[PDB]
Amino acid sequence: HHHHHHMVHITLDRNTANSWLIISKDRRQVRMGDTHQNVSDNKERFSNYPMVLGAQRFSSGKMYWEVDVTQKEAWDLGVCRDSVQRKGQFSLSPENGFWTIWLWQDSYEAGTSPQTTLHIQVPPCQIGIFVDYEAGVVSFYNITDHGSLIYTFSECVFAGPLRPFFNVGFNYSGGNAAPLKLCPL
Ligand SMILES: O=C(N1CCOCC1)N1CCC=C(F)C1
Repeated sequence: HHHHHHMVHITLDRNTANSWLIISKDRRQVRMGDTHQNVSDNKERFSNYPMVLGAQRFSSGKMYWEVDVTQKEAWDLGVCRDSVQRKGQFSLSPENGFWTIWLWQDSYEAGTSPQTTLHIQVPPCQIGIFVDYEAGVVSFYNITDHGSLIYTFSECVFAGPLRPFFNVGFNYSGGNAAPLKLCPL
């Protein structure tokens, strides 16, 4: 791909984080803590899952960023509406305002309803995310495999401002403690 020139500097919004998350001082890394992180509750925090939003809001144009997923067993990545549900149980789908992919139990899937099997020969260590607001496109790229396409959501109906979306996943296995990291430009 040739989307790298739309690179944007994403930072994580502490106020939206699940209360177990630990966000680095530079707001560029997030991981699952082993306990509640001693923060107050608020209506923005994702309550049921280890999720957090980027601070940036996008309503036009083309945007690109990269995320490091090295040695994780489970995670979700993509974008979502600013107005997504924060409390209780929900599925990741475009109907619920999410455009995402994930790793779970050794398979990669796109967050359609129902979910779509992805075909990845080279397990990625870094993921590129491209959003074209006007075109209604969200695309995912395998940076480990020379930028190869993973998945494109087209005919997207954003229906609001978009925020970068992250899920570090649970760590029931003891093998998923590693952080998500926003990679430098
Ligand atoms: O219930 C948990 N868990 C963490 C410990 O392991 C069990 C699952 N929480 C609270 C709700 C959302 C979270 F991210 C963390």
